[PDB]
Amino acid sequence: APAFYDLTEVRSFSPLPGFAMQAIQGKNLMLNWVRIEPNTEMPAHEHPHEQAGVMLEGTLELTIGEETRVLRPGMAYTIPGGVRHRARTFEDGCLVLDIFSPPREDYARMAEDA
Amino acid sequence: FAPAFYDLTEVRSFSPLPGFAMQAIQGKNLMLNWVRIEPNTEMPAHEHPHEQAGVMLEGTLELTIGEETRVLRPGMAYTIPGGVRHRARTFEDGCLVLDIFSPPREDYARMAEDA
Ligand code: NI
Repeated sequence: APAFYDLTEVRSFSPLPGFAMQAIQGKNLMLNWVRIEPNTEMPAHEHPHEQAGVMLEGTLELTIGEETRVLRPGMAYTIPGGVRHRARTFEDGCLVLDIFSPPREDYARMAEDA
Repeated sequence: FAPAFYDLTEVRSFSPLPGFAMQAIQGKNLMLNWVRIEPNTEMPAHEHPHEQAGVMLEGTLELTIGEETRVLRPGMAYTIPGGVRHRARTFEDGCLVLDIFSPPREDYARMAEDA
């Protein structure tokens, strides 16, 4: 079903303190607006889902595999399914758009219940 | 594929049609496409088997998906299932929209490679 979204009206959910997420999806795509509070860590994880990210606001230190990059608006990244990554913010926090294919089923349920 | 980081100032631009300037990157299943559209420009009606989503970054875009028409501005987003007909137009300000495809659009991938 084709759809239009206003993100000011998409309810947010928190999988972990310091994170607020607004997730929408089609069949094979999920878009997730992640607002991360200052000085907050996303613990290291992997998943079969391919992921991409687009910086919108603030600063994010991202580790994908062996690499550690500091990311700001104007930057984007791609992560193959199965590749380990973790992240952290500094003083300013960040807003990052995460993209998954296929959608993350756990976030889908949390978005439904938000 | 291999993990990759991109600086948009370094991603080369291509134009599939007058009034459109694009920068595309892709993983395997995902393509991200930054589309700058000139003022008062029409995107002719099309359908594609690829799934599409879009995120407004700057300006204004009137988008028609199947039966519904909406005017989109930053703060808004859209989803288009594979095969669903859509068209769009800009007004005086033009726009910047982030288009997302799964799987990647073959034509855009080739133009990005040649950019
Ligand atoms: Ni992840």
